[PDB]
Amino acid sequence: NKCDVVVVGGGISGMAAAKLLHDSGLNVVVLEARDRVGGRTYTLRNQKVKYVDLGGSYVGPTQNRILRLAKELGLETYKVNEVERLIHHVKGKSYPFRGPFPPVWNPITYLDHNNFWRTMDDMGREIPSDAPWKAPLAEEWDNMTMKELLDKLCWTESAKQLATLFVNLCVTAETHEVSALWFLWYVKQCGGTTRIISTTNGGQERKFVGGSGQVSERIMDLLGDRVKLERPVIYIDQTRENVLVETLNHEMYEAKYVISAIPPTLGMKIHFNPPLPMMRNQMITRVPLGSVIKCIVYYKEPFWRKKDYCGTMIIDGEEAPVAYTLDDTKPEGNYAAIMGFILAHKARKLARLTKEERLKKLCELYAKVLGSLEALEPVHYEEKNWCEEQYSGGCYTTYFPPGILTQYGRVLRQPVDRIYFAGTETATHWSGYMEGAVEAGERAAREILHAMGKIPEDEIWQSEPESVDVPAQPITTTFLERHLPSVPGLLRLIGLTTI
Amino acid sequence: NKCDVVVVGGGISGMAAAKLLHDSGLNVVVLEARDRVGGRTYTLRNQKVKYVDLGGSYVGPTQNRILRLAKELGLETYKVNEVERLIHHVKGKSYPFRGPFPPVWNPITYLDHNNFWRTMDDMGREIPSDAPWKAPLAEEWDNMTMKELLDKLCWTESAKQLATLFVNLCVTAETHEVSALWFLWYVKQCGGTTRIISTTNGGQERKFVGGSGQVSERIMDLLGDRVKLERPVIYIDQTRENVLVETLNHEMYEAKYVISAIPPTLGMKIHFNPPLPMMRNQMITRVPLGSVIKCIVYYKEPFWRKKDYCGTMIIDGEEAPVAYTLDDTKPEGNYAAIMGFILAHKARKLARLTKEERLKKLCELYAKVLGSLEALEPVHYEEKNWCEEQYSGGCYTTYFPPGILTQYGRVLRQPVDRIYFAGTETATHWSGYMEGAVEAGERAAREILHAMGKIPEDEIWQSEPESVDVPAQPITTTFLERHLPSVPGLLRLI
Ligand SMILES: *Cc1cc2c(cc1C)N[C@]1(C(CC=O)c3ccccc3)C(=O)NC(=O)N=C1N2C[C@H](O)[C@H](O)[C@H](O)COP(=O)(O)OP(=O)(O)OC[C@H]1O[C@@H](n2cnc3c(N)ncnc32)[C@H](O)[C@@H]1O
Ligand SMILES: *Cc1cc2c(cc1C)N[C@]1([C@H](CC=O)c3ccccc3)C(=O)NC(=O)N=C1N2C[C@H](O)[C@H](O)[C@H](O)COP(=O)(O)OP(=O)(O)OC[C@H]1O[C@@H](n2cnc3c(N)ncnc32)[C@H](O)[C@@H]1O
Repeated sequence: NKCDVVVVGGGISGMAAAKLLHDSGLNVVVLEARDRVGGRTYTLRNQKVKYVDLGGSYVGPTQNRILRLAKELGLETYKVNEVERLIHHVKGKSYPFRGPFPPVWNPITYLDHNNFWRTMDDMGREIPSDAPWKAPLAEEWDNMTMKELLDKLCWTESAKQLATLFVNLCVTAETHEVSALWFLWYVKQCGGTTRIISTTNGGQERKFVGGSGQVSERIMDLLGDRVKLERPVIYIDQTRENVLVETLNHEMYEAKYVISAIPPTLGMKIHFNPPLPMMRNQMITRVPLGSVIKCIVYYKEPFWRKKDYCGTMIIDGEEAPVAYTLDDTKPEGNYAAIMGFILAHKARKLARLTKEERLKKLCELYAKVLGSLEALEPVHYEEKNWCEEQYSGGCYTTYFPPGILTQYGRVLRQPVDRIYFAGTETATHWSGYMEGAVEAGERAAREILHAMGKIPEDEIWQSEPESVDVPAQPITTTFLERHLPSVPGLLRLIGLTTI
Repeated sequence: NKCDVVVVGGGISGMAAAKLLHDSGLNVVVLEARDRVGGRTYTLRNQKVKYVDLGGSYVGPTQNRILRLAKELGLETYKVNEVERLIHHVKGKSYPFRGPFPPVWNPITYLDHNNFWRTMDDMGREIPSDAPWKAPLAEEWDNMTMKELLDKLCWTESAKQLATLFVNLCVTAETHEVSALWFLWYVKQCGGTTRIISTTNGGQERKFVGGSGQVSERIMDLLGDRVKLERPVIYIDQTRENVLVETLNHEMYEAKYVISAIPPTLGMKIHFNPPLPMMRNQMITRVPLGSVIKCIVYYKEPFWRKKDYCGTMIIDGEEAPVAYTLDDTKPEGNYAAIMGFILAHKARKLARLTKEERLKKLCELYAKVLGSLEALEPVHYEEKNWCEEQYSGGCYTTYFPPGILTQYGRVLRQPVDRIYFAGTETATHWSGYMEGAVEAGERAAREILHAMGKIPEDEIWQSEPESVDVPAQPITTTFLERHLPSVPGLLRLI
């Protein structure tokens, strides 16, 4: 019944908030809708896989808060395999490449690719991390989808195709579904294009030994019976002295403050008395999550390594169910596996098939891409379609359609009386990731510590010391990368000499 | 506890479904979240206004279902005042005009405006009312916003400003927020641009004497205590023999079937056991409602009529709070009033202000547009911001952002086990309107009757005879309107 703070949601963000509050000597309860903690992180354990992450999994340099939290809980990371060649499969044909990015040989196509990525980062520098609506051209960029932007910037189909796949992979949505301002923000708040897409030196470098679900589970161990499983919150009342929070199984909790640690749109599942202020009321109907099936196909051996492929495949084309894969083999070298994402409209399209039919499509794809008949002999298959989760709404995260971020963005973490907002969607650095969940959870907890007079305002927003275990290499450009002209820049140079 | 059908939502759609099932001899219960019925229709009474519609209000020809249902409930209509001249206010100046549409004098601009409305209607003709995702170019049009379409079609800033205002007024959303495919379907399924925007012979022809809120109130009167007020539904369990529907105040209802008669996104307020199927689970997170404040300024007399203005103003620009107005005077000539909509982003921006501040801004606009100091002396003011409503989510209706209609559209009225779907959003003719609400409620009711073996499949979808009181005239075009070239077509011809 009675406590200091009710945390709604027992994913990373809610667990991280409850831990900070508990450590500060406050009585907290966590109310969790599911029969488990972890939310968008979920580690499945059985004999055939040992363990496998079916949700969030990858951590990388600059993600210092999740790395510190997991380290403090006794967790270790290992490196995702990138020793052998990556593959870029384009127009039915595979192009092995060393290094982080697929090489472009045609000089014109090269000027267009270079300019695309450079401009994305150039535009991002204009966007404040903590207030994207404040960018000088916010309105202009928000009233445009990513599709319109790619149509404007990319002077070759090659660049447009790769940029489209990049959008699909980063935000599990179609270029036409998403605001250009929002997507440019999302990339910039992760540290830029390189940092977001890279394995070595980027968001995909590492995973946790034993799975990422251990972060939430181990916080549950520390909190004991303070975590209430199968308590979907249905009702929040702020009319009286103390906040009343009701769950679906008719339990009532009473607190001084509430942290909402759930995807913004899932706030729709709760009835509010008094009603939410107008802007939030409408915002939560405007912020859908992406669509993705995460698929892991298990083999006897990591046969791709023998052919000198690491297992990273960037796969273009409508015919392909999976647009991106990584080696999901255990750090020990066993349970050989390929992890692939079925992204956006394909998640929708292929959900109609059975498990076995999807498995068949993935193997036949991998066989073609890796030039290997062995791909046709899987030993096991696991998958999770996140579109079907009542208490997630999708994965990886919330995207903003055109128009929304400039109109409703400033509401996302604005307190509603005694309700404070966490969840990765409210982060200012790696929002959408496990990293952002920790940031938002800990910041929301500290907003409440401030409200209670226990800390100064200057301590609500805290920087994180850099991990000594996963240090970040800076993102560098070369002279030619900075100053080579765009395609229309080259055309302007041509018409100037011939005049 | 026990009944044949639970209807969730006591708006026009739920009430229409409940009346039909009740009329068939079934035991129905209506579970309504608010302390009132009507939903997006709300009629307020006091001695200053007598009665005023703060939500949905207008009906017109081809809306034969709402007209029939209202007539059966003992309601009468009256005609919205359009006797005198309409006003187009452009670049700080008023241009009065007779006839339905604002005249255009520049020859390039004329061709541009003419081509725009024609192309809209031409595109609509390839879009099936009952399945817009089956349009030949469905994905192409769905992956474009209306702003992109407008940038592509409109060669003049004049045509683009007016087309933008048209989108704003029709769907209370910005051109960049909405799917081209969806908006084109929305117009088509109201009978086309002329039908949707016209007062005489269109959607704004008439109001109900006493208010439209009586539609819901009078069906509640029929149903008596079968309607449960302040019963927000929180939980629907379909794992057992009968369906179990729980409310927030802890009541349990048990039925053979359920009708969901609420805006699709509001289905999110309900926890489902078992979970909804995937496509619906995501669909209901992707479908917001628009933003609008409806504002009514009262005056001692309808002074605009003296200047040969009807009170309808079409007002261009960012500066103006209200882009569109109608005379809201009672048919008797008293309670003189101008109704105006604060649309889309302006509803967000101006909600920051106080009621008095909004009133002042409106009066100053009307004084400018009508060219009258009398506009500065209001006797009363009523307004309702629909954006703040927990159990509506906005007004007028649900809009589809780019990508969604082709991906999720077929999900809208697909039953989930024993849950059938009503609400104006699921209609195929005048969806978004009170008309669509009746169509959908009655169709979802008949789906259940068919699932009960009471009627054949053929009878789920039923045509409506034309209203004898409000007959429709056909929509005509001239030879020149059909064959005059577009701007690029005049250019290609030169
Ligand atoms: C808000 C508004 C709506 C309409 C207009 C104006 C405003 C301010 N105007 C019109 C126009 C529509 C144009 O697209 C219009 C605009 C400009 C020029 C001409 C016309 C109007 O003039 N005519 C018209 O026909 N319709 C208008 N507007 C829309 C209609 O009002 C609307 O379509 C219908 O009222 C919708 O009916 P519905 O039955 O499908 O749905 P709703 O009314 O929302 O009822 C749902 C009820 O459900 C309750 N509820 C929600 N969650 C619940 C839970 N969980 N449990 C139980 N009950 C729940 C809710 O409380 C509602 O009562
Ligand atoms: C689903 C998924 C998520 C992530 C990835 C993959 C999948 C399949 N992958 C990650 C990447 C994100 C990229 O943008 C990524 C992809 C590709 C390459 C590199 C990276 C990943 O690999 N790393 C990573 O850091 N994050 C990934 N993904 C996102 C994370 O999973 C996600 O960001 C965090 O898990 C979010 O944490 P939270 O903010 O705490 O939010 P939830 O997990 O959703 O927890 C909410 C809990 O609330 C409960 N709930 C909901 N409603 C309730 C009510 N009414 N009452 C009580 N409780 C309620 C719900 O059950 C949750 O437990």
